[PDB]
This record gives sequence, structure tokens and C-alpha cells, in this order.
Amino acid sequence: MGNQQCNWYGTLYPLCVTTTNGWGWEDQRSCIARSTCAAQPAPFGIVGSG
Repeated sequence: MGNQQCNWYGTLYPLCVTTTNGWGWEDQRSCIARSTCAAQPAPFGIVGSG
């Protein structure tokens, strides 16, 4: 697979690649755009380390 996550200043959100054009809502929850998701600075960024 190859999904990215949003270490949101501490919280965790699923990345909305289609809504990567800003904040979006998918997965029956809130998804944060691509970069807005991970691109953010640390410790913000792409999460998903199983």
C-alpha cells in the first residue's frame, strides 16, 4: 500500500489526497489535504508506521 497520514501537531488525521487542495472529509471522518496533512513541519507530517 502507500497511504499517508497527518501527524496533526500531535493528533492524527487521514490524508485527503483528493481534497489535497485544502481540508477535506473522507473515510467517514475528517481528512487533511496531502501537504496540509504531512507537508506540514515537524512533528507534523505523514504518519502511518505500523
